[PDB]
Amino acid sequence: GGGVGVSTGSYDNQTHYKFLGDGWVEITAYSTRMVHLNMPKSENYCRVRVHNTNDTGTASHMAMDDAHEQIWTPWSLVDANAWGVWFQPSDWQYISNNMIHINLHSLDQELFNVVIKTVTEQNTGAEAIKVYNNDLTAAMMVALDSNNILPYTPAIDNQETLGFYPWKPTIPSPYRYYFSCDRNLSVTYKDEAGTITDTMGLASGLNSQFFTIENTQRINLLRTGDEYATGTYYFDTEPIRLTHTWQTNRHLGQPPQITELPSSDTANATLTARGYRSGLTQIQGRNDVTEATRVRPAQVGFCQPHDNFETSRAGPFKVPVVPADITQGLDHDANGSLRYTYDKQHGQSWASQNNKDRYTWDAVNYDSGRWTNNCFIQSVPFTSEPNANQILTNRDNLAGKTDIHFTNAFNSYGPLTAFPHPAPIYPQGQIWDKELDLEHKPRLHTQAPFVCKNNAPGQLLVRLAPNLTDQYDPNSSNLSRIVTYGTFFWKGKLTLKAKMRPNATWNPVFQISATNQGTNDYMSIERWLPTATGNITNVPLLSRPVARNTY
Amino acid sequence: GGGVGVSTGSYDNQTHYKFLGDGWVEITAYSTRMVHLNMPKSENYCRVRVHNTNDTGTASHMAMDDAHEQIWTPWSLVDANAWGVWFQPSDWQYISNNMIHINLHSLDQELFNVVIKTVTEQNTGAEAIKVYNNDLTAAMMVALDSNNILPYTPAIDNQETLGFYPWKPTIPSPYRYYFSCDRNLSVTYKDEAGTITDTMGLASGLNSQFFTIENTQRINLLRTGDEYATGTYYFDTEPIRLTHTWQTNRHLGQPPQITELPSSDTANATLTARGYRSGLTQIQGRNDVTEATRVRPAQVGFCQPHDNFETSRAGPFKVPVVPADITQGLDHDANGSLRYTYDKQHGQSWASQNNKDRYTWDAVNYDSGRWTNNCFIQSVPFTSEPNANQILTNRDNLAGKTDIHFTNAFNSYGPLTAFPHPAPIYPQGQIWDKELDLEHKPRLHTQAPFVCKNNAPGQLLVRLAPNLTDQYDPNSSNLSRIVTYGTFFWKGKLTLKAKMRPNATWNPVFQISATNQGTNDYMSIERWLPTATGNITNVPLLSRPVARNTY
Amino acid sequence: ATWNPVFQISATNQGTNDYMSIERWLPTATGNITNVPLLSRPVARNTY
Amino acid sequence: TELPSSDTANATLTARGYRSGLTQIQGRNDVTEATRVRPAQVGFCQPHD
Amino acid sequence: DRYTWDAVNYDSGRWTNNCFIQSVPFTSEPNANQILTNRDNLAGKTDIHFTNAFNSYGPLTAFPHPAPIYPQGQIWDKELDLEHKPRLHTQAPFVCKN
Amino acid sequence: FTNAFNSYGPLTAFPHPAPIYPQGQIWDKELDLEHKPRLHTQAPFVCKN
Amino acid sequence: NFETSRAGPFKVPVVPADITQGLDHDANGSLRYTYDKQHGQSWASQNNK
Amino acid sequence: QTHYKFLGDGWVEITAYSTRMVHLNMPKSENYCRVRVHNTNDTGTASHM
Repeated sequence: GGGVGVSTGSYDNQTHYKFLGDGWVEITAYSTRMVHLNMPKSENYCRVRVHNTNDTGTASHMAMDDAHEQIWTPWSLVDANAWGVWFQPSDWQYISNNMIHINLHSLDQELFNVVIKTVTEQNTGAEAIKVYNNDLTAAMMVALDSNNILPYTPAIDNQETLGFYPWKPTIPSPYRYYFSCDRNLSVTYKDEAGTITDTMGLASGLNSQFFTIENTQRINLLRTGDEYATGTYYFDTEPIRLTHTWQTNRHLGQPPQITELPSSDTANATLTARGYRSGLTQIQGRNDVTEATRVRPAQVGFCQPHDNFETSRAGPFKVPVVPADITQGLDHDANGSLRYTYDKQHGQSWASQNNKDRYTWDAVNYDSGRWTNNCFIQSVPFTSEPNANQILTNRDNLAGKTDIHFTNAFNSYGPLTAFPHPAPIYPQGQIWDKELDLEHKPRLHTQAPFVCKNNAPGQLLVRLAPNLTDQYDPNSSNLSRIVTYGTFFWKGKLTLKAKMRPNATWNPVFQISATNQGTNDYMSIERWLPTATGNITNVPLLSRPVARNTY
Repeated sequence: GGGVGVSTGSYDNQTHYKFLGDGWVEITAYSTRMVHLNMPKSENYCRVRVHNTNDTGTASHMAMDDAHEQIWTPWSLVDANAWGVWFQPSDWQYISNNMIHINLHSLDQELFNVVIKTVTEQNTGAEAIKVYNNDLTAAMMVALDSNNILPYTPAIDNQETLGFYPWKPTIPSPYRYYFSCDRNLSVTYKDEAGTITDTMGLASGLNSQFFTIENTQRINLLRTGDEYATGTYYFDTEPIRLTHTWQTNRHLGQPPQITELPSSDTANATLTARGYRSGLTQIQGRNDVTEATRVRPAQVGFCQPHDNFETSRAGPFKVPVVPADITQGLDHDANGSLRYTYDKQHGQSWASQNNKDRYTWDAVNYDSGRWTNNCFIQSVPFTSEPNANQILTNRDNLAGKTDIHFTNAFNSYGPLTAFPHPAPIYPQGQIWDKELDLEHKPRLHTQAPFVCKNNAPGQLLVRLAPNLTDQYDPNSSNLSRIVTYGTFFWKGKLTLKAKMRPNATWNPVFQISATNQGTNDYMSIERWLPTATGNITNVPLLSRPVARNTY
Repeated sequence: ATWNPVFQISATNQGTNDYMSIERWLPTATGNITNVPLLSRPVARNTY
Repeated sequence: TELPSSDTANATLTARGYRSGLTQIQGRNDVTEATRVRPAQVGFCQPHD
Repeated sequence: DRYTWDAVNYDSGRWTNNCFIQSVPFTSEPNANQILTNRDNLAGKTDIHFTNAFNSYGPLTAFPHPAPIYPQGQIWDKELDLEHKPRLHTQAPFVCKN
Repeated sequence: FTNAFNSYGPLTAFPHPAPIYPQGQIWDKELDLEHKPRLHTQAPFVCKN
Repeated sequence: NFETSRAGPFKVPVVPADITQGLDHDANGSLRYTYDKQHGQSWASQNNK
Repeated sequence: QTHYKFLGDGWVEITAYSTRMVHLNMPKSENYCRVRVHNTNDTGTASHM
């Protein structure tokens, strides 16, 4: 049944575990939120452009160019995709510690207890008071995109996904998508004589796509007694591994054989002289086998062009860089460490006066990192003790430029390269992503662990059907309408598959553990606890605590 | 089920295609709108007349006479008939390009989510604020005319049909129909001494028809939980052809045989001398066969009296002229090119300051056009090189009048005449029409491609049942009542039949294609895209891109 | 699914110099014929 | 931030210092349309001739 | 008769002159020494620039499969018998698997 | 430049290297990483699972 | 080329390919084995490997 | 001539027939030959590689 005065759904946020057999777990995560929806600020679609004359007009500022072209819509999307939505911090600890790999299974979603209210103002004498009252006949439009016709638009990009706190209400992300303006921009250094083109092109007859929610899809009209239920969507994806790899290229294979065991705990072991050592190496003209030059099964990780900007018709952009360990060289960019900026709803702390809170995610998987300053290329024919001209060192200048070194432009990717798939991030991390429709596809998307093979889960779009006053002129440029807002509950169920880790190691494994307050380490428990006034903060948890044997 | 707080319908505007077999397509077009209905400005029927003393009082202004007699009704009609309602511009492109002929099949309609609200004013001190609130007990009257008892009154005539934009709300057209006043008016030229009768007659006992919605039809009363559904109406109509004909009367049949192929690409071919040529001609006393005078199977298109005004009892009116190609003579009227005037809702642009936007539709089907200035009649017995007195040329004066020429009054229509049926127009075009009840019927209606053979689809009439105050005097001349307005959704489904075009031609066919902005051609894509502020414009698309072989 | 009209391959009148001028797909007086590359993939697509 | 007033006017965005997003650049607090993280590289530079 | 086929798929193109590499640690408004610009000389050679020898292909790279050409285009091709095979042949849209 | 230059791309095809009768390795185990090399260098055969 | 992760500097592998008439072994990644009498060598050889 | 057929929703079977008259000449040599082209003129001068 249903109707006004009868609630159409229930609130379940709790997470469940079930053991299907040996090592297997079915993780069923419920999540529910109250969502606050405002009447759209314009009833009609708009094609708008941002263009920076101030930033890009001055020389050398290219990196900050924001210029693009977008289609603004009245619709808003409820985006359930982040890790921080589905799990509470302890459930993330329990999973990160105990399980080798995890995989997505199904997703369900529902909307219920729709409530639309209207606002009037009185009496305007002294100070106005705003009176709130229901419209029982009003409705809310709801459209799900099953076929992914519309441009796929993850909200986590801007951190607009549903809030991470069950008890706080949350808001939708207004739906919008790109349009093709064909920007032109020119390259300069800090102080340079000349001009900068900095122009944007006219609309393209070939490339112009304009989509409309109403034309594209079926819209459900939900009044207070109505409820909407998405069917069960089943993921097809590859599981991801929850245990990090420590094992470098130089740790692969059989170690050399030591001559004899050391006498005392301080003493170092010794090896057969490199001249007489037996092994396999690709160096020519020298009779040696040494731990550095011996042949390894594959390359682990690879050098990458870093802080390079490639420019197609759209404009300059930094190409992605696969997340890899930061070596002791501390250099973040060459290894592609992610850096998030996020608000109080998703993170930060309610005590913080700053507008946003920022965190750099330094990758685990210590095997694939690259120290940039210590990488070097050596001349052929090979020689021990190269003179300066026989070795390519990072300290030298490239093209006569001081701060540009070969490791900037150098690219090692090849058939022999192996790297681990990067890791999920509990708050602020993206759970899944849609695969690009191109024929030749990337081996991984950079931000998202899971990539739906065929068809991604559909986007869920909502808006308030307009409430019109007595006077409505369809030809009028301006539209007067009744101030209106609404609220509704969103409930969803995400099922997962995971497998317990075996532990064969003698020694204790590393684990995620809370720590007493008063010591400054990252895990101090005060940060997961409320304050006196209720200010709460939610910070990224390390993932993949447990080591793994690569080879 | 149903009730307050439970929505009675769904919103589907999308268009579907299905392939029934070889070449056949079933096009199912859904369309949906939000409709804004105001309480009628008078509760009772009225018989009113407009009579121009100012326009027609002065001499020679006859063409602008507006005088008529009409029955004004409180009811309003929801009129779904235009092409611009059902299809989006791309769906019109896809159909116009790929299909030879299309035909109507069925029509469905529904009304749901009725919402009635009332308006009060307070406190009138400082500035008044208008408070809006529901009447859950109020109802809306809905009457469909299945039997076409009432005068058939297409709203597109005045461009009052439902708006062409799915996301913008739209308004009904107030229902009204003609009544017979028997006007009298006299003919004068620009400055002339005399008087003009310019009178209108008394009501006629023979000809007076006064219809009332309540007496005529069954009315459904719809409250907020109620919904109304029209049955399925099935068209009986003849399909229309979507491919234009280029083939003139002089392109019919077998060409003459050339003597020999030309030597070079510049050289013209030569034909057997006209004295010796073999053929068939109706000219007498001359031994010739020439491409102009040879006999053709039929006349393609025909000369027409153009800008003639015939006057029955009602008054002077211009008789219609079948749409035909405009020849290189550019003359629009002789070939009957349609000219539309329409508003922002149906067209125009929201940026335009003008009240209306006007477009002249120049007919495709290049075969049937008539250059007026170059048509001529020649004396009998026929002669080559006629002296001035043997030929009737358009340049000569008729009846001693300078600008009146024989091509004005000349009428070629005969048994041998063949012409193509004119073409649909995506915005502003009328889909169907009802056939006149006269015994001897026209071969085509001029504006509408489809004409329902027996019984046209019914007219859908709606009004708000009156809300009365506490004081109601049935004998009072004036009626006070509660200010009331309402909104509801209209949804309809139009199924079509169409057939894919075969292409036997070597060369590429002409097609409707978008074009880059910045060039001024009619198809520049900017015109189908929103502006920054949301201003959108919708302009007529060419139809029948593909050529066809007449004979 | 797009509102606006899609781009299409279309012949064009002779006398304008654009690549699609129809004269190029038609024979000459002496029969000389020319066949030139046609654009492919006229219709835009949504990558992501 | 808001819809533009007239068809000529350009829209404006949240200041790059305060913008929320994801980028791989280090040591700078910004999010700008050029440096933000994208799912994959589309096309690639190539040794040519 | 000669014709240059300019690829459609406007997404994957590269303007060469405007591609640049920037030094680490990153900085806004790089001075000349912090940025690698196409205009500079490589190995002291005038017309040789880094974009000539630079190769971006990596795991993150996605590109569309090129397009057929109505006259003069090759319909199919045979796949090389090598063990490790190219992801696409350049001229031919279709490549027979076996 | 041939020292640091890397031509590997989508168009690249190469034969799988060859076994060596004495001193050659018959098989090898595949690394447990998610994204795996197309071949191990020394060993002709690589056990899938 | 020698790339260095946390473990230390190491030469990255190079797929075996033909040595061209340029005789250059390293660029084409030609394998070089060192082995003892048990697996090879000769029992007459005085050398260790 | 070329034919089209619609197998269902959205699917088309395109069947293209083509036919030609072919003109074959007696081969200019009855036996196999192993021939080489070598440019002394083009490649002899510098830079023409």
